[PDB]
Amino acid sequence: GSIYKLLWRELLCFLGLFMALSAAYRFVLTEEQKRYFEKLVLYCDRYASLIPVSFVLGFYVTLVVHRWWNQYLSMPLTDALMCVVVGTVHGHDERGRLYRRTLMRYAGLSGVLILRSVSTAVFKRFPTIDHVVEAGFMTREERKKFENLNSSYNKYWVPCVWFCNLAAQARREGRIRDNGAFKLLLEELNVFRSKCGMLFHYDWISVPLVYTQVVTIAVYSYFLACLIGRQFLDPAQGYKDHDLDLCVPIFTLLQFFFYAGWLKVAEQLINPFGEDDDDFETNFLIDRCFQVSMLAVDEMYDDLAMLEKDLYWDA
Amino acid sequence: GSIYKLLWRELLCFLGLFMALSAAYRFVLTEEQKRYFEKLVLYCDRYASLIPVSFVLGFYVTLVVHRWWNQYLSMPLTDALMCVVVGTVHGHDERGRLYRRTLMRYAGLSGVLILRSVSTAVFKRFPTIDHVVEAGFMTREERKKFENLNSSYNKYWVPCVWFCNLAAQARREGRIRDNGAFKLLLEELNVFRSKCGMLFHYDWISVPLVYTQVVTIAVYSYFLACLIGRQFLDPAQGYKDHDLDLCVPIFTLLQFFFYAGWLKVAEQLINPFGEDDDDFETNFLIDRCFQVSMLAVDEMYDDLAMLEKDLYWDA
Amino acid sequence: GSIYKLLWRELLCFLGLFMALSAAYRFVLTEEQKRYFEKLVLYCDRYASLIPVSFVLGFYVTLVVHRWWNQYLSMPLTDALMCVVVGTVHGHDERGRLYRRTLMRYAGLSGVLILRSVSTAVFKRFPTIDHVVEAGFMTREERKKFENLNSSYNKYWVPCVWFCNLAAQARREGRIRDNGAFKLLLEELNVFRSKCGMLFHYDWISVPLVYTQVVTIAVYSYFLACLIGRQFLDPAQGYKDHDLDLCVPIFTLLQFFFYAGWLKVAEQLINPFGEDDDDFETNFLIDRCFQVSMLAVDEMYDDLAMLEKDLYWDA
Amino acid sequence: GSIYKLLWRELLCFLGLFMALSAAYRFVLTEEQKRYFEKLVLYCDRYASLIPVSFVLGFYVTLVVHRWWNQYLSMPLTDALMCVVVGTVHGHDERGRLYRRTLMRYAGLSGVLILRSVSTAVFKRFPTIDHVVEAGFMTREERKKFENLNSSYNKYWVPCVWFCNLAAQARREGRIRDNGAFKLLLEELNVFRSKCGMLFHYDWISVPLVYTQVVTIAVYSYFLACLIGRQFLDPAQGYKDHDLDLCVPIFTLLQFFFYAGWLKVAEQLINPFGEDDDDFETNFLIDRCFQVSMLAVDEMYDDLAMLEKDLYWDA
Amino acid sequence: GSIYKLLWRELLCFLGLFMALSAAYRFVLTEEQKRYFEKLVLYCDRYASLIPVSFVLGFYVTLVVHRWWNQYLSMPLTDALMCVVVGTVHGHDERGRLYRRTLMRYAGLSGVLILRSVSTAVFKRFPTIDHVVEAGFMTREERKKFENLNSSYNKYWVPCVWFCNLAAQARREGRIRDNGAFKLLLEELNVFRSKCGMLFHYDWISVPLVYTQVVTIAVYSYFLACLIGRQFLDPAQGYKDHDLDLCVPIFTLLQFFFYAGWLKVAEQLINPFGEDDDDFETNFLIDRCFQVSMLAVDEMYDDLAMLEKDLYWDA
Ligand SMILES: [Cl-]
Repeated sequence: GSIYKLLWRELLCFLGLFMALSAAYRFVLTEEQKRYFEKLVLYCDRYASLIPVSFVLGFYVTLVVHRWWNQYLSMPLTDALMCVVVGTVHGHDERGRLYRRTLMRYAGLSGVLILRSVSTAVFKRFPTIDHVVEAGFMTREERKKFENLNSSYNKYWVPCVWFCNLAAQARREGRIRDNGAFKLLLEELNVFRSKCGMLFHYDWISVPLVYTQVVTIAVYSYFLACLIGRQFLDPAQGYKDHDLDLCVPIFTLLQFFFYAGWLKVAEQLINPFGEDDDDFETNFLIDRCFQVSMLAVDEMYDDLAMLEKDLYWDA
Repeated sequence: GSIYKLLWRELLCFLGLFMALSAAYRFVLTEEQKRYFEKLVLYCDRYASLIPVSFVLGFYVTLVVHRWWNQYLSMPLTDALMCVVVGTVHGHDERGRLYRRTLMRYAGLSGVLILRSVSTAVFKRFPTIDHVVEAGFMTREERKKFENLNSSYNKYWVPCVWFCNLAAQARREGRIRDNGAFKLLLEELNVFRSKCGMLFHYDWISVPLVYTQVVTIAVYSYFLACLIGRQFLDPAQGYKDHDLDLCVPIFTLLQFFFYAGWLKVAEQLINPFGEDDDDFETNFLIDRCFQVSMLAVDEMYDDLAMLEKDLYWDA
Repeated sequence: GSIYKLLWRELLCFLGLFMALSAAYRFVLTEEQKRYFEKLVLYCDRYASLIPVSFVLGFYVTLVVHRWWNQYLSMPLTDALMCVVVGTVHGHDERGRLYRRTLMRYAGLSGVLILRSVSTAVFKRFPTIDHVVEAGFMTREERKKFENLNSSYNKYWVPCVWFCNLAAQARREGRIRDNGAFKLLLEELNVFRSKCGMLFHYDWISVPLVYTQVVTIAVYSYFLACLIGRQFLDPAQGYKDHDLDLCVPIFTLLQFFFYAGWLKVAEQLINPFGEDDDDFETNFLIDRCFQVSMLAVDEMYDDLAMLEKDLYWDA
Repeated sequence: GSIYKLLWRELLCFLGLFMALSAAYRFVLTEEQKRYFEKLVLYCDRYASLIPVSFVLGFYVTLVVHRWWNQYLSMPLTDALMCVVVGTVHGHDERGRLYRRTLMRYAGLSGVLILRSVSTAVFKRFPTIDHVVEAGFMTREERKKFENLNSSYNKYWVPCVWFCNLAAQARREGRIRDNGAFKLLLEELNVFRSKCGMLFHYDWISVPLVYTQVVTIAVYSYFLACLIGRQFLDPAQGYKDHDLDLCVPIFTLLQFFFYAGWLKVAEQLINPFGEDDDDFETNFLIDRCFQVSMLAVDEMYDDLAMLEKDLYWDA
Repeated sequence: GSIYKLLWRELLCFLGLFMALSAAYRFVLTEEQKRYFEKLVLYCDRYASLIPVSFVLGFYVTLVVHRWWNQYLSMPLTDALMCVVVGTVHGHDERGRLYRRTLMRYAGLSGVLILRSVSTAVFKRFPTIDHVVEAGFMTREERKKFENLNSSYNKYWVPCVWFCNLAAQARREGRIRDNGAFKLLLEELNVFRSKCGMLFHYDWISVPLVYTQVVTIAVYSYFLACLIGRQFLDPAQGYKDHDLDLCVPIFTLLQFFFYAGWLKVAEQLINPFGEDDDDFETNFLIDRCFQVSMLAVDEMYDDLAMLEKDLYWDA
């Protein structure tokens, strides 16, 4: 996830363009056109203004990393919902634990149906709905009701409607004994369902393409002025601030490390759900929230220790 | 949606103003006034300070793109409301499903009445209330009660009041069986109704016109210093840092690409509801939220699969 | 609301100070003190650093426009409250509609009592409480209970207490039939009452006076260096980068347009409730929210169309 | 509260250090060490870079004024709680109004116990708990239960626990008739109690001391380069851009006005609860919220005018 | 916690690299390679641009200190939960106070299980679950149910599920007499449980490693240009702006104090839960919230003073 694995495709390209026009400057650039080349090394360095290109990167990247962080906070986690389903949806019997496992499956299913439409790392795991059936998130007969819906949009909201038709059926049977308990379930669904709704909206509406193009112009307009205006010309010709020939442009690479590396921060955070190294481990999070929910609402329902005293009960 | 479709109206204008004063400088600008012109190429370049004009664009555009993003988050979506109406408003009969379809129509109607007053792409689809009647959002007799209201303001809030008079009538008939269920409906209306209220307020109160005018001065004060202070004068006259004649101002266009392109980000995001390419697809969102609501509260009400076991029921 | 109506009081002042010390420089400034004046045109231009003065304006104005926008979002609007009073407070009779009109009057009254203490445009409309009685927001006998309160603070919170004593009286008589309905009323009052509380606090605590004074020093320290360090001296004396005499300082006015215009953004947004052109139209908003509330809770209570089918009922 | 009362302790110090090394430069600095002094006026001015010191102040002060504003928004105000206690806690009798006055005293007491631990202006008013007893916020026998708690931490949360033991006792006696009314009281306590909890946390965790020290280095590293690199040396020695002797460094004080004044914004906002002029008037707010609460829940409980018609009842 | 304890490891290193190449420049650098060294002191100072390195630090550190502050606000505090458990969970008997102490132990336990996985200062206090048993947060038999859960993830959420199975058992026995009281408990758990969930997510997702590497390049690319381009060469050779020899680079250390000290702000705030001096005192907060919760829900339950009159009861 470091800078050396992203920049080396552009680093060997920058050495391949710099020293090719520097070594051939000594021999292939003849004296009738070497004089034509000395007029540019004080020209391209004149308009090479490195404050506004460092300015436009600063306000663009902090727009991205604020948007990249807000994409992470709206990750669909069922952890705030598994504490309500184990609290409210009751019953030790076969039907009672079948409600709690199904209700958390619908929340786990509707986090898969949105993450397979925004993450390439999840879509390579669930390419079709047959792979969501065989994983265990959707049953065989819920795939018939899913695919017989006349809708040409994304159908990630469908299990969040099956949640409400199931939580209202548990209320009618008395497995949600209270009435604020039933309101608490639908309150904590719409917080979860809005978290799936934000990830659809950060994917639908991106950072604007022209503002991505303006910063990409400015960095790649700088590296054309830097490519020519910081060339090592002949020392014996007696120019202003030019009587040396390092024959290796050692410092200007450190301004390619830093300017293009600043832009490469914004490149891999413009769509952080991909197969990068600093991506959100979404396939880790799908297997996590599906495992710990079926642990919490099924094998931890009303399984408590004895109410025994504390160590500090009278100390 | 790229930068080449917005800037070319100003790009051919900038070549038409630069080289017209550069080609006629050699011939039409005679020697008695060529000497008058050489006094300006070191003068307009002296006060051409490109750090503060790049400064004022940075803080202005990030005000816009934060306001442009906050305009998008307050888009009226009925998705958080269709999970409550299918959960609470009950009844399989003719009257029961007529409540759920009407209640989501009033939310869909009151998202149209505000988006046709803030979006030009929606107002070209619904120019009059007769086009909202014929689309299906308002019935023929709800248009009589709409137009017989003595109000000279925007009447987008009217279906959100019809929502409350209908949801309180469903409660009195027992189709909202609970009491926290009825409170949950009016709670999730005022979240939706405030989302319509924000879009009226981002439209009513804009980015201030003087702050739009300050940045427009600074960019167009720079391109008058750049138009004269970066002219290619004669090489044989022996000036400071001027003994070349490219005859094509190749780099200064790359500072017109980037400065005016930075401002053009703020131009098309100052009113993102128009007919641009990176606009919010509001006509897509109106047809989406009206279709998937009448799917969710009518054809998906209490239509569940059998409660069948998971694949991981004992694994 | 443009920049030409705010800056012209300082624009004629800047021409009156620039060319007065430029035209009298040629004639009134004699040669024994013309030599004393040439020592300053390369001195005041030396310390004329235009990056930090453009820096301090950038972080100060974006503090203001974020505070100016947050002042607007806390505007007291009764629109979120008129949907609850028409939903919960019932009764078609004389007493029942007298509850709904009074309850929305108290919310409309307590938005006037705070906006007449923060807006000069409202205080010129309601100079005394007799003008709030004659407008119709406070009755004749509620002015006796208002003025017989031993309190030396602002009494904007008084109608929000009359709201709670009335909404608890409607609950005791059964005109609020439910119990979550009564909780929903007091929940949506404290959201409204905190909106009146924020406007009292943005008015009580301002942008700090020293931080307003630091930016006002820096702009007016720049325009003393610009007033002298950018003077047009004699061309025939042979100075560095000075052999011209435009006799009209055309570009330096474009740095007065932009620096002082940037500060004038922060001047008219430091108290946006005044009588400016880009002010919040508070007198428009007071007449709006008082009209559409008495329309919504009185003439639209339980006045619905027939529940008739949609156009898409089986399509 | 202006800049002239904070900077004059450093302004007379800056004149006392500048002209002491300028007047003694002409006479006490002899010619063998005057030549040693001319090597520094072009050296200290060389590294005197005023863009990064203006940079580090910009991002540091806007961290402070955002934290200073967030300290103000978490001020403990009982105004959102006095509308619930007058609404829910009932009874016209002696015991009924003794509940409402005590419940708002506990909220008023627990705003004093935290503000006397974060404000020096309140701690000079309440130095001991005996001064909180004699002011009237804590009774004589609640001081016995307060001081007999084995706790070595701050005990500001103690009246917020007495609030819950009293509001649950009013519910058991039927003076809170409803059940959502009792939930609304404890909901609006934890909003108030978190407001007292934030002020303890802005006081406990400050702006980091190293980041306060970095900006203090940079400003006071600038004023050592400015103290020497902008000295007025002899005009007759013929240096670069130095042939004048104003004998009064008039412009460099305007860069001490602005750089040190920018830092002095962050000095008096790093702890805004002190005895400054732009402090939050906390002793005004303690006497305000204690007076208007005992007015609202005691002398305004169920004291309404007659329900009389509006001026616009049929117009 | 100051800057002198962090920078001295790099401060003695910077003197050890500067004057080693300055003292040996006079003697060890012979005249055939002293001429080779004079070509670099005007070269490394040429590309030493200190505005963009001060730029990239500004936007990076304010990302950190906003993330460092948001890490602090999501600290798990049981103070908002101890007011609900003393209010709702009733009973003076042995079983009744055993519910309140256990319910606040589970909140105190689930703040330890997450802080021992994000703080090194807590993990050195609780290295194993046997040290959480012996401290008193987990009983001997709750450690059997904890370690017999088939889960390979972090099990910090386990006591928040034991909270819901206990709060639903107290409701079934009538120790939570109401129904909104039971909803208020699970509402204020999910606020607390999300606070533990954020600290797991600020630890799981950090500031991106490439953006940490870009700023570390730019500072350490500056201090190679500063190490050579600001060397004190011989005065008698007659170079541009170089005829002095301080023999102690006094000002350039003040740009190492400030640039590296700015980065050291971001170094110790990138993981503020460690054993630093400005860390969050988490071991103070664990002992605080465990002590004051067992004080508030056990020894302060229904222990009130007599309802006695105020000092201002008729004044
Ligand atoms: Cl509720």
